[PDB]
Amino acid sequence: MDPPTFTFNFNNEPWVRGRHETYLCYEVERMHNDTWVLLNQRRGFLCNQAPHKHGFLEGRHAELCFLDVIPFWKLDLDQDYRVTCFTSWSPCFSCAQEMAKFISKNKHVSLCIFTARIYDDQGRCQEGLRTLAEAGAKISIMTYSEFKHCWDTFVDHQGCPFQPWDGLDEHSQDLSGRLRAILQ
Ligand SMILES: [Zn+2]
Repeated sequence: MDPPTFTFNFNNEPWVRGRHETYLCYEVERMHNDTWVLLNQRRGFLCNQAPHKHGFLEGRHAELCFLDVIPFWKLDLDQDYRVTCFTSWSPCFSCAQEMAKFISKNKHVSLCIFTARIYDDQGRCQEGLRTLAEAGAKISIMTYSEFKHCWDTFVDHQGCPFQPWDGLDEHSQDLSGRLRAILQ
């Protein structure tokens, strides 16, 4: 992922101004049946698929595209895995139920979703996040740590260390208060 795209998409300044896409970075770690440790399996990122006459007519949300690729990972079906997602926006109502379905029918997948801004359409989105948590997914807001991790792991930084934008911590704190209230 190029630096301008990351910084533009994962900036946590409340404004819904220009950010019409949803980027999603994921990491997969095998549980390990004996010890306490996790094993690196794979990683990657993706974004939504805008409506297109030569593709998904009704559009393809990043969350749906993410679930589309898991089959291609070919994880041993009788093993436990940790799946972590860093998303620029939180899932819509429809994608939340879809992810909640996945983790409910699998059991061998621990899903942790870290989001930069919360997409709350003020309607059913809040309910969707409660459904995902009910399903056992960890839903949390990205802080300095998650932003830096993604920068170091998923960005072509070309050696440049991560440089936090002003207010990152502030917006991160506020969003955390809103999410905690949404859930409970
Ligand atoms: Zn969606």
